[PDB]
Amino acid sequence: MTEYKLVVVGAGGVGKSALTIQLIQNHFVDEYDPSIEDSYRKQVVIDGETCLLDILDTAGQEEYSAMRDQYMRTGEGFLCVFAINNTKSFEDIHQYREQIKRVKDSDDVPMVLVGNKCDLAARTVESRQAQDLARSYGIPYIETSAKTRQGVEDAFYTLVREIRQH
Ligand SMILES: Nc1nc2c(ncn2[C@@H]2O[C@H](COP(=O)(O)OP(=O)(O)NP(=O)(O)O)[C@@H](O)[C@H]2O)c(=O)[nH]1
Ligand SMILES: O=C(NC[C@H]1CCCO1)c1cc2ccccc2cc1O
Ligand SMILES: [Mg+2]
Repeated sequence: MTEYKLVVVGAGGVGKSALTIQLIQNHFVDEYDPSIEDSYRKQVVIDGETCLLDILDTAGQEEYSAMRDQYMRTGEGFLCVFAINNTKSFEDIHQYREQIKRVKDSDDVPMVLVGNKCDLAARTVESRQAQDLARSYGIPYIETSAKTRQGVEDAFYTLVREIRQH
């Protein structure tokens, strides 16, 4: 089985770990022991082919920088998560990607933007802004929610597709 290391990036309150625990543990984060494994693992079939979906979540409310590059340098694809109610996350998506390029030493690398907390109600940045954000990079966009487990699998699965090419 192919091993895919996906580095999940997010602002802070967006809910990066939540999407991971939901896809991997089918549960909501914010109640697990951190630094236990450092990365998540999962076996699924995307695009009709069986591959290993290793979800690697990153820090959100810790201004992680030193380790931030570590995940990228060892990770293949990068899943960006933003909050519809937290416009602050919208600006985070671009600045974060810039960090991926420096470490990845490339331009077009496996990446996927996912609008977390979309099932809430208060969406500051309409889908137009989110969709246009991903288009600016040339990556697919998928709206999902770490609270309803809607699209969580899609967003994560989509990321693998880009990595498979690498
Ligand atoms: N309504 C809603 N709330 C969400 C969603 N995703 C995350 N949250 C909210 O996000 C909060 C948890 O975020 P967070 O502070 O990053 O928790 P953590 O990631 O476990 N800790 P840390 O940030 O230190 O890693 C909770 O208040 C949770 O309810 C979502 O899709 N919908
Ligand atoms: O460097 C790491 N560990 C020491 C050995 C064993 C695995 C490969 O190197 C290691 C680095 C990581 C970097 C980013 C995310 C998860 C990681 C998880 C890891 O286990
Ligand atoms: Mg967390």
